[PDB]
Amino acid sequence: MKGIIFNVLEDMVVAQCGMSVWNELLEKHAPKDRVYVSAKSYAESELFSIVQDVAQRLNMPIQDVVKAFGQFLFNGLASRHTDVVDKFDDFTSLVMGIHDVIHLEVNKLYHEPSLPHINGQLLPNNQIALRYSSPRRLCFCAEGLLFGAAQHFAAAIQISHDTCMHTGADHCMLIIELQNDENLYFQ
Ligand code: HEM
Ligand code: NA
Ligand SMILES: [Zn+2]
Repeated sequence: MKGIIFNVLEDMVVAQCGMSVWNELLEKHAPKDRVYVSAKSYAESELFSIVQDVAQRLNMPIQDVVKAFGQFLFNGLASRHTDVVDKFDDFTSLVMGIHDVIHLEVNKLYHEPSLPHINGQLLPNNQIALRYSSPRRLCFCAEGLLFGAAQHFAAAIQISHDTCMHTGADHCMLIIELQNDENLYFQ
């Protein structure tokens, strides 16, 4: 898990809970004097432990917290990698380019990142079938990231998530409906 994910998580926790809470989280779930260098890899368990702690503190379902983080995370990534996101002029283009363009770039930007396998298929009625697979099973982070991407393009979406690794499948199917964006008028 790359430090950049931890850095954006810090921004979120500091904004919601305060720096005092982040320092508690860091002291408890990470070794002494831990500093997350953006490009460096760290144990994903450190991230999960922190996020689980946050969920418990807020009395929220863990997957709702991960989804919220995902949405916050897209802007964190877009602002740190503006050149990557500026490759796309709309939401649908970006989603279809997650695997072959965005995460391909991430492999050039970072040393041996741990990334999901994603494949998007354009459907009728302005829908996208996004197939997600990963041993980390962060499909709800993916959901959040998609809502973040929609927000980035001033678009509105809905997601159906009825095939899921957490309900026993070896992949998740995220069915994305584009309800509105700047090029969508009546239909
Ligand atoms: C809707 C858009 C996106 C989706 C659905 C998505 C999906 C994901 C997910 C779910 C993860 C967690 C790892 C896993 O599931 O195995 C991940 C990791 C990551 N993604 Fe994306 N992502 C999106 C956009 C971006 C963008 C715009 C960037 C940067 C330009 C980016 C760079 C990264 C990086 C650096 C990691 C961490 C890799 C590691 O820790 O080794 N992603 N992505
Ligand atoms: Na519109
Ligand atoms: Zn899932």
